[PDB]
Amino acid sequence: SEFGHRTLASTPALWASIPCPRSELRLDLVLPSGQSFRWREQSPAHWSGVLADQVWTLTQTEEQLHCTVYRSQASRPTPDELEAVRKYFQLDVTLAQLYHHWGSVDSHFQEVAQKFQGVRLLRQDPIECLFSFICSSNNNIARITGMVERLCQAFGPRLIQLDDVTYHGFPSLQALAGPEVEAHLRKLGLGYRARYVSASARAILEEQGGLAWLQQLRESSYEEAHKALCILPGVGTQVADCICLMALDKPQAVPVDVHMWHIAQRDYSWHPTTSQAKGPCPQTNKELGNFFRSLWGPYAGWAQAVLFSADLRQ
DNA sequence: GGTAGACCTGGACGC
DNA sequence: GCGTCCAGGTCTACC
Ligand SMILES: [Ca+2]
Ligand SMILES: [Ca+2]
Repeated sequence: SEFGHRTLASTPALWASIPCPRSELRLDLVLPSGQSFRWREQSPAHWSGVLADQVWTLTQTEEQLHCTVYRSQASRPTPDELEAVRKYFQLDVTLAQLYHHWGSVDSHFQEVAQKFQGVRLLRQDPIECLFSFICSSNNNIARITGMVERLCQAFGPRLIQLDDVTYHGFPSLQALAGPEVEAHLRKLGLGYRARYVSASARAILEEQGGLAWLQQLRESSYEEAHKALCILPGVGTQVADCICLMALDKPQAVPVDVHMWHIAQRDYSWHPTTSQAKGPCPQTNKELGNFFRSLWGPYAGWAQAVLFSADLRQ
């Protein structure tokens, strides 16, 4: 059937593969784990979302990542298009190599890694990432996903409709900086997060020099970027870290939330040295991050992603 | 320079 | 049925 969301079984001719063993990627451990909030499993084992300003559905077999795009006559994805997918999942970095290293220097990680393979990091767009995580604070993944959806529906470009689901592209700075955006987001249920989105959009545009400012941060240092991001309304060290790690190519940035905070205590018997605070404080959180960085190396952020993901289930 | 509440929302959760 | 607790925290007003 030419309608609704596709499935590998339903329309074989429209799918193309990317060699990728499950040990290098587990869609179900990555897509709904709080990295990106734009993917839904519309059909069992099939994930649909907007990627590179187009709609896709992904599914995998033992050794293959099957992809299908919705753009003209319906046809399988092209090599170039497939490359978009590869870049998005940063498939050039070998998860096996990282897992080996982390596992060799951390027994606990080895134990977790034995049951949660294929958890890698997505390379996300700076804008989409920055605003998605501004919506993530003092909130749960289920709700956050809804908020980002209505945000895109209300201020993003309409892409294509599958069944009764209409996909939108992520809003632009100009749209987010638009008049009365906050009031609207409020009526959309983003709570006090509403003002953050408007204020941060207006600030990057009317004070930091626009989109270029954000993108330039990808070349800047982690210390650099993190400091820069913390300027924006609604962006603290934790949100700043999420953005550095997932969108600004800072693989050593380690987001420290409640999850990573309980993980450090329960799994590593970790306690603040540079402080005596009772809960995650700006100083203790800073210290935990260094701890993890010192324990896992240059890709500590990625190691964190595996544990955060695993903790969402366990 | 460490440190207590105050938020929007809405699934649990225990009562 | 229903107040509490809490989730990928940030912001800010006393110490
Ligand atoms: Ca909390
Ligand atoms: Ca800030």
